[PDB]
Amino acid sequence: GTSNRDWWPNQLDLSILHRHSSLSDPMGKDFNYAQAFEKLDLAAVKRDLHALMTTSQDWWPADFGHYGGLFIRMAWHSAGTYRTADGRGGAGEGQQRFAPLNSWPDNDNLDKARRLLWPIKQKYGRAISWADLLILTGNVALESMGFKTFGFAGGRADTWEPEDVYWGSEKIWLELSGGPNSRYSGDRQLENPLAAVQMGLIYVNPEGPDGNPDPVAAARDIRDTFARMAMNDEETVALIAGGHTFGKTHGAGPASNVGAEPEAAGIEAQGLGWKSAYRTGKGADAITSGLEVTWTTTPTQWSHNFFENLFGYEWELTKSPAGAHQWVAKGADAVIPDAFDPSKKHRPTMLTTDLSLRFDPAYEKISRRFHENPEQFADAFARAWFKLTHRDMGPRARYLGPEVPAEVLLWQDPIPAVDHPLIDAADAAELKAKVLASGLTVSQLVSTAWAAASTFRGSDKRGGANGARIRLAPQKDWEANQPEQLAAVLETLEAIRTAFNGAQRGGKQVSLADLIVLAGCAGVEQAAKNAGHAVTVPFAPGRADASQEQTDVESMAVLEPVADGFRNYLKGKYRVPAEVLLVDKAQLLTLSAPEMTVLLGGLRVLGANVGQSRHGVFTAREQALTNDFFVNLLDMGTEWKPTAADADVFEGRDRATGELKWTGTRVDLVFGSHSQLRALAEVYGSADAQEKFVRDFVAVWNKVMNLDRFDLA
Amino acid sequence: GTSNRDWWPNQLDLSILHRHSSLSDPMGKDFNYAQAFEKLDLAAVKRDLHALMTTSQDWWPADFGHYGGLFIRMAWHSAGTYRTADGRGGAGEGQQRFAPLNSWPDNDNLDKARRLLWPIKQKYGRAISWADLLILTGNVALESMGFKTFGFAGGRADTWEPEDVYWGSEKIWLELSGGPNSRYSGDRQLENPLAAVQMGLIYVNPEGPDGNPDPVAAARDIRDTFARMAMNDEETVALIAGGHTFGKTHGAGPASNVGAEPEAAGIEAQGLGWKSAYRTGKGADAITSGLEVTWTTTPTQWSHNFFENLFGYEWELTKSPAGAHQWVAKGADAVIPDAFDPSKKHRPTMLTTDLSLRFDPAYEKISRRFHENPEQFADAFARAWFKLTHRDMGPRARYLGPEVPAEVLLWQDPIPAVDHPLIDAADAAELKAKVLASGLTVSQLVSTAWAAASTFRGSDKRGGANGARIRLAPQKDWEANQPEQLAAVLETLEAIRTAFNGAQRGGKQVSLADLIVLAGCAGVEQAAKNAGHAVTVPFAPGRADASQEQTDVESMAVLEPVADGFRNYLKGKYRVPAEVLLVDKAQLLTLSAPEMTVLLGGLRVLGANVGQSRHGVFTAREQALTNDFFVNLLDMGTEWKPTAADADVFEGRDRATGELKWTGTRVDLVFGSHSQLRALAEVYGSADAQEKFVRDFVAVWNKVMNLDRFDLA
Ligand code: HEM
Ligand code: HEM
Ligand code: NA
Ligand code: NA
Repeated sequence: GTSNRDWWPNQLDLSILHRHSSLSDPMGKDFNYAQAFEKLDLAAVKRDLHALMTTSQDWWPADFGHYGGLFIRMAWHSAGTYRTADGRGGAGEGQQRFAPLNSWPDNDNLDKARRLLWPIKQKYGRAISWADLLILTGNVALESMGFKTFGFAGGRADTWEPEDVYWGSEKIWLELSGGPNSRYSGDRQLENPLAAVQMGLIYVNPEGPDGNPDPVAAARDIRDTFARMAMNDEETVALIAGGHTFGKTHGAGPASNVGAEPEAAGIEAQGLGWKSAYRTGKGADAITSGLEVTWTTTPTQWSHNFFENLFGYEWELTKSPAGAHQWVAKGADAVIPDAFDPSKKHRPTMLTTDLSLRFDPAYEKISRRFHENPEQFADAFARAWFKLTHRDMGPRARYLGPEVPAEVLLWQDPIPAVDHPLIDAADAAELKAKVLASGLTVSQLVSTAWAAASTFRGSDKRGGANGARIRLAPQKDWEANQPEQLAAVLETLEAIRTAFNGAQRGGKQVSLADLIVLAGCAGVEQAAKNAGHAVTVPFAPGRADASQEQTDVESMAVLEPVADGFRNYLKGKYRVPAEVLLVDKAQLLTLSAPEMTVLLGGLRVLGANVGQSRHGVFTAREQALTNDFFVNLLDMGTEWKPTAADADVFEGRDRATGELKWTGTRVDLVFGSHSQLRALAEVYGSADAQEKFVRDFVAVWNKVMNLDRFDLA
Repeated sequence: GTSNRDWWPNQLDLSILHRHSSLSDPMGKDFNYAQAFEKLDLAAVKRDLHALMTTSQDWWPADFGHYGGLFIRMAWHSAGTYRTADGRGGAGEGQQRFAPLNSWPDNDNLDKARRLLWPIKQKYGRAISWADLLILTGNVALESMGFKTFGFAGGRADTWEPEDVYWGSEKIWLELSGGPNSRYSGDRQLENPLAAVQMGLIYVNPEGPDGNPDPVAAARDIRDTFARMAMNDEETVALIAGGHTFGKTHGAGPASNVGAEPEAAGIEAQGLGWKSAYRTGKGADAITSGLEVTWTTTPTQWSHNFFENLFGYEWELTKSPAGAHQWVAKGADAVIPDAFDPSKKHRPTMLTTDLSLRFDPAYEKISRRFHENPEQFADAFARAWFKLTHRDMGPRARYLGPEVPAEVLLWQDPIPAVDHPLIDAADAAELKAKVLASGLTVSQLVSTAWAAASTFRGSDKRGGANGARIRLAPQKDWEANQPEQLAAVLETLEAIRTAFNGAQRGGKQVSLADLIVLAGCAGVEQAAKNAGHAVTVPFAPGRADASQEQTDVESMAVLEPVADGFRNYLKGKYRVPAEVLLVDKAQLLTLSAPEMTVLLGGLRVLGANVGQSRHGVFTAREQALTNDFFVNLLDMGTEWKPTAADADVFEGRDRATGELKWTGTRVDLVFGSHSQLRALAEVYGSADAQEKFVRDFVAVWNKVMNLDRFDLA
C-alpha cells in the first residue's frame, strides 16, 4: 500500500503530536498510575524478584545460576537510551518493550529478561508498570548480589505505543561512520541530538570506535556519549566498572547462527527473537554481543575484583569465538569461573572499553582512586546508578514510594519547599493590577512568562517556570530570552514583589516564579480587554524560587531554545526546516496540533516575537487578543513570495496592487500551506470563531504555565 | 529519520485504529455538527453560492464567466473516490482537502475550486462543513444553470486528518497497467477493493484504456469501475452525459509547463499547486487534464445538446495542444463558444469515454432513449447525482436539512418507521429471561447477535443489526453466518417474539431486530453469570424490521464478511495475512486497538467461532466470560509451532512434556507476537484484570450493537 509518506517523504509529520491518545491506551481515562502504585506492596514485589534471581528457566538458563547480571544490563539499557539534548529516551516510559528498542542489536536477548518478569508483572498488574519493574528488578539484582543501592522511586507510568524519536538517519543496523547518512563529521563530531556511535547501540562500540580496538580512542567516544547522557568522568567510570563487576558477555559461536530480531521474527516466536542455531542456542552456548568476557572471579557477587584485574595484569588483544576483538590477561592463571561447568575456569578478560578506564589518562586517575579506595567506588556507583535510572523522571514531586532517597541532588534541578501561606484570589487581583499599573506592556509580560514556562519538556520533565530560573545563569543570558528586555521586566517585577511581601503579616509571601506567571496572565487579560473581551485567565500559585547554587549551569544549557517557532526565533541555520523544528517543540511542550496552532496565532498578535520582528504579526492591533493572524493569513487577496535576500522570509503582497502587506517566515506560512494545519487555521479564521479562539488560547496558555506543576496536578 | 516502518516494512499497522482522536480535532469534545447544521440558514448559503457562480476571480478566471462546470467536477470528484468493496472513499468526510486526494492528478486545479469557496466557508463557520459545502456547491451549480436537482442532505461532519485507505500499490502516479505493482491481472481483472484504472484517477482514463483511444474497450473499463462505485448502466450513462452537458476540459498547452502538485509545492503556494508556466497560466491558457474539449453549444446551461452532438456527427481522432487523444466532429461548423473570446467558435469535440456511450451497444440503447426523451435523461441524472453524492452517508436518519428527498430509495437499505410504543426495562428483563429459558445457548445467542451487528462499516455507514436483514436473502445464507444454525436460532426467537407481542395491550411490540440484539445481550449476561459475575448489558430498543422487497440483494453482497477474525473465519486464501484483515475489520467497525483486543478475547471464550472451531478457544470453561484467552495465550509454559498440514495454524504444546494444549490461527497468535498488541493482552491477562475485562467487553459489545443507531444520535 503506497502511503502519503511515500509520495511526499519530506512533508511535515503531525501524527507525532497525536500519539498517546485515549484511543490507544487500554486504561480508562481516569486511571491514575500514582495512586495504583502507592497501594502496591512493594516489599512483596521485591521478595518475588529476589526469588526469581535464582529460579532458572530452561528456555534461557541463568548464568552461574543467577540472573542478576542479565537484569542489571537490562535496567542499564532501559535507562541508557537517554539523550540530554532533547530529554528523549531513558527508562521513564518503558519503551524497551516496544519497537524499535526491543529489537535494537544492543538489546539482544533482553527480550528473554523481560519475559522472565511477566509472571511478576501479571501478578501485581496495573499497580506496577513495566517501566518501574525494569528498574526495580535491576535494583533487586544489585541487592541480591551484595550491593546496597542508594534508593528507588516509582511513578513511571507505562506507555502503549512507540515514542517518535530521531535515532539517526542510517538505513543499516550498526553502520560504521562515514556512510551516506553518517552521524559523524569533521573531527569525530557526533550530530545532535544523538548520543550513541552507531545505529542500534546504547552508547559505544565495545570493540572500539568503528571496530578498531584502541582503548584510548574508545575512551573518547565513551566520554562524549556519556556526557550526552548527563554523566561526567567520575560517574562514567563508576558505572562502567560497577556494572562490569557482574555477570558476563555471550559469544560462544559465530553470529551467523542467530536469526531474526523480535520485530522480524515469526509469529510463533511469540514476541521473542535472536533465536540461535548454535548448539543448544542458550546458556553455555549463548550468543548475544559476540564477545566472550567474564570480568571477575565472583560474577554473582559485589567485589573489588574489576579494578584489581584491570590494573593487576597486562592485556593482550585476542578474538572471541565469534570473531570479536577482546582482551585476555597476559600470563594469568585460570581463576574466573565458568557459568555452567564447575570443572572449567578461564583467564581474566576485558573489553576494549574496559581498558579505556585504565589507558585514558583522566579515567586512569579515577580508576586508581576507586581501586585504592573501594568504599569511594561503591558510593559513587550507587549514586550514579540512582542518577542513571532517575535522570528522566523530573521533579522530586513525581517520586513515589517508601525508598525515595531524602538527599536532594543537583541534577534533580531542585525547587525549595514552600513553607508559608500562598497568595489567594484577592491578592492575585491586587498583584495583577500593580503589574498593569507599572507600565509593563502586554508584549513584555507575555514574552517573559512565555520565556519562563516554555523551557519545559515532557521527554524528561525538566524545565518550566517553577524555580524562577529565568532570573539565573544561564537562562537570563539566552538570546531567545532577550536579556536586556528581560532584565528590565524582572527588575520591575522584583520591586512589586518586594513591596507586596514587605506589606504582609503572617508569613504570607509571593515567589518571583509565581509573580512572573501571574504577570503573564495579567498581560493576557489586558490583551483581551484591548480587544473588547472580558476574560479571566486561571492561575495556580505555589511555585518557589530556586537559588543559583541549586541550578547547574552546564546541565541547563541543553534546555536553551535555539529554535522557538512560538517566538519566531531561529538562532542559526539548521539542516532541518523551521516548521519541523516547530512541531518538535510542540511535542516537547506536550501540545496537540490544534493547541500548537491556537497558541502560535495568539502569541504573534500579542508581541511575543523575539526582537519585535514583524514576521507573522498579521494584525493592525498588536497587543490585542484576536484571531487576526488566521483571518489575515488565509486571505486570498494576498500573494506570497520568497525574498531575494532570504528564501526563508516571505513577502505578502496585495494581489491586485502589488503593495507589501506583511512578511513571514516558514513557521508563519506553514499554517497556510500544510493541508492539515491549514484546516485548523480555517476553524480559527472563520467569522464565528473569535470567542472560540480566545477561550482555546487561554486554555493552552494556562496549560503551558502549569507544565511543571507536579506539586498540584 | 529512519522509522519502524523502514526497519520492519511488513509489521502490522495499528495507527489506523487511532486516527480521529480528540487530540487532532480542533472542535470541543461536545461539538455536535448536526446541531450546528440545523441552525444554518441554508437558503442564505445557497444565495451566496449562486452569486459566486458568476463572480470571476483573476487568479483563476471563470470559463464563460461561470464556475458551474468547475464546481460540478469538484463535487463529482469528491464523491467519485467511493468503492462499494469497502465503502471507503466518497464525499462524506471531505477528504478531497487532505492528502493524497488533494494532490491526485485527476484532482488537478480542484484546489482552485476549493479556494474559491473559502470566503463562504469562512462566513458560515462551523455551521456548514467543508464536506457538505463541496456537495451543496455542486447542487447550486446545477440549479443555477437550469437543472432541477433531486434534493440534498446535510450532515457530513468534517474530518481533520487523512483517512487510511488502500488506493493501490503503484509507486508512480498514473502508472500504466502491467508494471511491477499492476492493479490488473488475468483478463483485465481489477484487484479488489480498487475502483479506478490507474493510480490517482477517479475512475477511467479519458483517452482510453492505458491511453489507447478505443471507445469500445474504454466502455469496458467504464462499466467495471462505475459498478465498483455502485452505479449500473443507466446511472452511468446519465451521470457521464449529465456532467458533460456542462463546462469544458483544459489543455491549452503542454503539460511540461505545469509544476508540482499541492503536497509537493512550495510553502509560498499556500496550499495551491499545478502552477503553470504556459502563457498566463490560467483562464484561456489553463492546463488541467491536457485535453481540450467543450461538449455543448451552451456550456453554462442545461440542455440535451450532448446527445444531439454525440449522435448528430461522425467523430475523428485528433490531438489536443498538449498532445492528448480526443475527438472532433467531422465537417462540423464552428458552433461551440469559446470560454473567453466572444468572437471565436469551435467545432464539437468529445472524449474517447464520451464516444463509449454511443459505441458500446448496451450504452447506445440507453443513450438513444435519453436522446429521444430528454425528460427521462434529466430524471435519471437527478436521481443518479443524488445517489452519487449521498451513497456513503448512511441511513436516512443521518440526513439533515430542509431539502431531503421524501422518496425512499432502495439503495438506502431503508428501515421502516416505528409507529408503536417500545419495550421498557422491565420488558427487556422479561424477554432476556424467556430467551435463556428457551434453551438457546450462550454461543448461539452471542454468535447470532454478532453476525447481525458486525456487518456495519463506518466507511459508508452501511450494515448493522437494524433492519433484521440477517433473516433475509442474502445474509441468511452467508457462510460466515452458519445458515442452518442461524435458521434454528431465528425460529426460536421468532416464537418468543410472537408470544410476547400477542400478549401485549396498547400497541406495544418488539421487533425481531431488537430481539436478536437483546438475546445476544442475554447471552453475554449469562456468560458473565457462568463466570460468577452479575452484570447487566445495556440495550436500547427502537430497531425495525425491513422486508425482502426493501432489500437489494446484489448491493448487500459487498457486506458479506469473507474475513472475520472475530469469528476466526477466512472464507478463502488471500494474498493479505489474516492479521492485517483483522485490523482492517476492526477499522471498519470503528474499534481501537484495546477495543479490538478485549472483544476478540471475549468472543473466543463465548463460542463465537464459525463452525465451533477450537482455534483460539484457550479456556476450559467455554461460555463463561473470563479473561482466559489472554492468561493462556501469554503463558510461557506453552510453546507454539506451525503445523505440517497448514503454516497458518499453530499448535501450543507444553514446553516441558510436549503435550498438546491448544491450537490457533495467525489471528489468535498475533496478540502474543505483535509488540503493541501483546502489551494490550498483558493488561487483560493480569491477575487484577477480571473486573476490567468484563466491563470493557460489555462496553465494546454494546458499542458494536449500537453502530448503526443513528436514530438515537
Ligand atoms: C562503555 C559502556 C559500556 C559498554 C561498551 C558495555 C558493553 C557490554 C557488552 C557488549 C556486554 C555483553 C552483552 C552480552 O553479550 O551478553 C555487556 C554486559 C553487561 N554490562 Fe555493559 N557495557 C557498558 C556499560 C555498562 C554499564 C554502565 C552497566 C551498568 C551499570 C553495564 C552492566 C553490564 C552488565 C551487568 C552486563 C552483563 C550481562 C549478563 O551477565 O548477561 N555495562 N556490556
Ligand atoms: C468516464 C467517466 C468520466 C471521465 C473519463 C471524465 C473525464 C473528464 C476530464 C478528463 C475532464 C477535464 C478536466 C480538465 O481538463 O479540466 C472532465 C471535465 C468535467 N467532467 Fe468529467 N469525466 C467522467 C465523468 C463525469 C461525471 C460522472 C460528471 C458529473 C456528473 C462529470 C463532470 C464533468 C464536468 C462538469 C467537467 C467540466 C469541468 C470544468 O468546466 O472545469 N464527469 N471530465
Ligand atoms: Na525521555
Ligand atoms: Na467512505
